[PDB]
Amino acid sequence: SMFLPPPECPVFEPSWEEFADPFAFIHKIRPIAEQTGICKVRPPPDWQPPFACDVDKLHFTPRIQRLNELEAQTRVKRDYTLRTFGEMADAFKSDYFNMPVHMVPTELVEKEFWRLVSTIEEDVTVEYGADIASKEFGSGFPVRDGKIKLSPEEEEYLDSGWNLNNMPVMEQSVLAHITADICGMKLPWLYVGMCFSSFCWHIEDHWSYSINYLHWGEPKTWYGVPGYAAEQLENVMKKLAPELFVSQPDLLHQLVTIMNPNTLMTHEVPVYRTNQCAGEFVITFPRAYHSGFNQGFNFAEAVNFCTVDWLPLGRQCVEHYRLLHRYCVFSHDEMICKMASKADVLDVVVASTVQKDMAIMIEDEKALRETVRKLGVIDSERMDFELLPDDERQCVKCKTTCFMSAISCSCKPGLLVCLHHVKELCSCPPYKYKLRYRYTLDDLYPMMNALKLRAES
Ligand SMILES: O=C(CSc1nc(-c2ccccc2)cc(=O)[nH]1)NO
Ligand SMILES: O=C(CSc1nc(-c2ccccc2)cc(=O)[nH]1)NO
Ligand SMILES: [Cl-]
Ligand SMILES: [Mn+2]
Ligand SMILES: [Zn+2]
Ligand SMILES: [Zn+2]
Repeated sequence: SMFLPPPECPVFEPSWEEFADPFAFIHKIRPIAEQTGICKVRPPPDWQPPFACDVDKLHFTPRIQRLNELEAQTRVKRDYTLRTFGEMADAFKSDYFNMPVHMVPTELVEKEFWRLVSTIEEDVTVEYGADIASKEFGSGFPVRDGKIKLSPEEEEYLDSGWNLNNMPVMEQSVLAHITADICGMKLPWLYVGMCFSSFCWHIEDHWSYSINYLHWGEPKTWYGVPGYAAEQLENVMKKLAPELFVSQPDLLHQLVTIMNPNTLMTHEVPVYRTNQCAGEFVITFPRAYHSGFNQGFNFAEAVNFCTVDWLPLGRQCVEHYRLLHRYCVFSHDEMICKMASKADVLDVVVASTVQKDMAIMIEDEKALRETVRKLGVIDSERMDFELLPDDERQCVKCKTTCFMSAISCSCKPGLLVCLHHVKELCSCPPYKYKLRYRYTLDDLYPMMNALKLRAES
């Protein structure tokens, strides 16, 4: 009546045989999980990564959070040790409820969360940790490094397919051979939670998957929306919180918010829930919106994840970013061309899928180049876009990261537009412009052919 819990998302309990290969497993469950946006995976009783840390030596700078529904927040930004954070967090929860922390029912914390965020009178603030691994606070999974002898148990999980440090560099990940600067998306993030600390509604950068593991502690409660309903959710957000939709200055500056899932469900957005317990994975699918909050003191690790299934969606995402004038994290076309340049060592299923995306890329590029030639741009020169800092190769109009080609004018030194925005660079006549291109079409067809040969093996 006050809060009606969404239906439970799918929960999978794979055998060791089914579990061992994450890419195969996710591909298998996709017909089901893509309809719910999120799903939970319980590893075989077998699989038990060791979790060891000195809570007095781990330390981090906490972020602070007000809990008001529809209030604007941002995803990116005092010091706690893991022990002193834990002490603060446990005391907060047990004081809030006047109960021992584990005797508080998960259903109650959930009901209470949605009450407190909806109430103007309440001004509850909480703290949390969120960062990539560092020397001050490393991964929860085993990683290789000298000077430290690992135990046989730790050694066992160094090369696990579900060790999140590994997933982005495995052979069926399309980011594996990517050498570009995208620290954000190949490195796991670490999240230290406390009761009610919350992650607002969002999808992943470039519509990637995310894989999320709860190492230890009280559960993390999730809400998820399938990819096919992303635009309906956004329309609801626009109607109820239009303040979130003003133009952001940077990539690091887009706005997100807390919103009751019942509100979404009332507006015909399908929503699913789950409580993720210690030792369980949650997987979010491409363009699947999700949000949630922590039941209490806990420690989670998450990583973006890009598969062959994701490739066409990645291209659509960048297109969508362009229409919104939103910054990219990386160049999709650069990733594709990098993989083509390494066709001889690519996984063959990867090669096959990349070949298909590349064919779409080349036909789109060919049409765009014909169009800008008809606008009177005649001069051209090869340009190694990958050498430019990312903030030095965005289209001045739509902020897309250029790689295949761009237009420049010596009138505006250093400025670029993508080929969709030739008319947005300056007032000079087009014959003063140069087409800057990474590859000729003659360079591109043999690259695509290499992929095709590799895929035929
Ligand atoms: O949680 C599960 C996983 S297998 C499975 N789940 C579902 C499902 C579970 C929750 C929400 C929607 C679908 C549909 C189906 O055909 N199969 N079953 O109870
Ligand atoms: O969305 C996720 C991470 S869940 C999570 N995220 C956060 C978080 C993420 C970004 C910025 C701040 C917090 C905190 C937390 O306790 N949990 N994976 O797809
Ligand atoms: Cl509040
Ligand atoms: Mn996420
Ligand atoms: Zn543009
Ligand atoms: Zn000019």
